[PDB]
Order: sequence, then structure tokens, then C-alpha cells
Amino acid sequence: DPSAEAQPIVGSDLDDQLHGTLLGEEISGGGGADQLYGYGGGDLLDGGAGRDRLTGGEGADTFRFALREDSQRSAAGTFSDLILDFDPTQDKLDVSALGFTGLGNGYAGTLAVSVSDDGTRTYLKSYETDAEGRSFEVSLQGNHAAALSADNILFATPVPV
Ligand SMILES: [Ca+2]
Ligand SMILES: [Ca+2]
Ligand SMILES: [Ca+2]
Ligand SMILES: [Ca+2]
Ligand SMILES: [Ca+2]
Ligand SMILES: [Ca+2]
Repeated sequence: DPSAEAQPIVGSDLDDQLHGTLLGEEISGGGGADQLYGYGGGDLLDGGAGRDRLTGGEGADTFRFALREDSQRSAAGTFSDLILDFDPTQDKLDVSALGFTGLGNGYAGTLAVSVSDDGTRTYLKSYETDAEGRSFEVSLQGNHAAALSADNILFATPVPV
């Protein structure tokens, strides 16, 4: 709308601890180990570099990844994006800007999806290569792996997943 187009609020490359709450607008802030809570409203969040804590709550938020090496892991440490409260079975995740290697059970460079109920999280990572080919890692609080669909997750791999 001409009043607001939900333009993300540009934070800092510092560790941003900022909140969005009920505003239908959300904060972006590349660097740092951010803690960004967005609860109500439709939200548009980019976590960037580092190991981040991104909460989205309510709404069909779009948490999106142009953050490639910014969401990578190694045995020497992981810099991933741990997304909290993100499962009304209709939340939006976008990894199309990463291209995404695929979801072929974690081999041939693709990633695997797993869900742990004790963690209440569905982690997505690859493990075939670590020092040899440091893999990507993300985590989402919810069990929306049972809701794996193109409408839930946008990707740009040459084979659908
Ligand atoms: Ca930041
Ligand atoms: Ca960050
Ligand atoms: Ca919000
Ligand atoms: Ca929200
Ligand atoms: Ca949400
Ligand atoms: Ca990150």
C-alpha cells in the first residue's frame, strides 16, 4: 500500500536484538548473531551472515534465503539460521536465491530433512561433505516437513523437491 509496502527495516551488521511483533513489517540485518522476533503480522526477514535466531510466529511469513555461505556448516562450526515458531502448515520459506542443491537424502551434494520432536524442530542440512564441501544448514521450529510442498518452500533446483 502507499502507506507502507512492508519494506524491511534495515538493521545493522552488528548482533541485532530487535523486534517486529504485530507490525506487518520485518527487520533485515546481514551480519552479526541476530535475535529477531517478528510474531504478529506478515513478516519479511533476511537473517544474513552468522548463526541467527529468527522468530516469526503468526502469519504466512516469508523468511527468505539469499544467504548462502551465510547459512553454511562445518565440523569446525556452523553458521546457520534457526527459525523459531514457524509452523501453521502455511508458512513460507524461500531458498530459490541459493539455487538449492536438492533434497535427495543428503547425498550427491543435496540436503536431507529430519525432524526431532524433542527439539520440536525440523533441521535441513547435508552431511556427505564437510571439509571437502562445506554444506548448508537451516533449522525451523515445527514439523512442517510433513507439509513439504512447493507452496511451503520455494526453490530453484533443476529437479523439483
Ligand atoms: Ca545484524
Ligand atoms: Ca545475521
Ligand atoms: Ca511482524
Ligand atoms: Ca509473523
Ligand atoms: Ca509464521
Ligand atoms: Ca545465518
